[PDB]
Amino acid sequence: MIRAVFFDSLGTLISVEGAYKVRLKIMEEVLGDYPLNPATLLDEYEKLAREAFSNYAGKPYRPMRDILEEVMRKLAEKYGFKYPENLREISLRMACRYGELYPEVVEVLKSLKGKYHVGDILQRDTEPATAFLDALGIKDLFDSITTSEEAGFFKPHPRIFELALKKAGVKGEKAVYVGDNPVKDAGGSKNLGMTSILLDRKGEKREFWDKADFIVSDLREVIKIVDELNG
Ligand SMILES: [Cl-]
Repeated sequence: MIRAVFFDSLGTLISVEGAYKVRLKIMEEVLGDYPLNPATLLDEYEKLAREAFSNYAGKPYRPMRDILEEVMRKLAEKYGFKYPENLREISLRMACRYGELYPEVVEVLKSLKGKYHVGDILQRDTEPATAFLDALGIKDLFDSITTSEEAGFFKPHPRIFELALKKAGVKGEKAVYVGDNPVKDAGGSKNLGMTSILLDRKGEKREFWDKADFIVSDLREVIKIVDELNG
């Protein structure tokens, strides 16, 4: 039977408008009156971030805040603005202020928490990630929160999933993983026997549906999938 349901909250439960706005507001704060369009800085930042993290996939963990500060140092050098001090404080304040959940998230976590181990699996430094979940109001709705910093390796390394399963006290065949990227999950979670649910809210990942056991566009579908897997 299914006894655990794992999510990737900061990645499958944060609205796209909210996440973009958090990041835009960070760039606006970094730049102040410097004459660079914050949306261009954000685009360039995202590119470099993705690159830098690509170099780390599967590798031993390194604080992501350190990685993102190195990226921002390159952007400051590129565009000529002064490197912002206390970038991680700016980022945490903006996340807590403008972060926003998809509308059905709280209901789905509450409905599941009574009958399953409800877990979060996050590739984020544990301290800011947990503060963000606290600010979003959902930290205590999870039975467990597991991070790459705790596991010691970046996805798709499976250690993060192994640790999340240990916290739930079950082997992977008893668990579902809800994610939005079947790359970091299939190379890690499918090896452990977990059932993968791909969240594709706008039907834009059809070329990756084959790497998922189920596809949903609304998180309320997850409850039905698991209740039936158990019926
Ligand atoms: Cl982080």
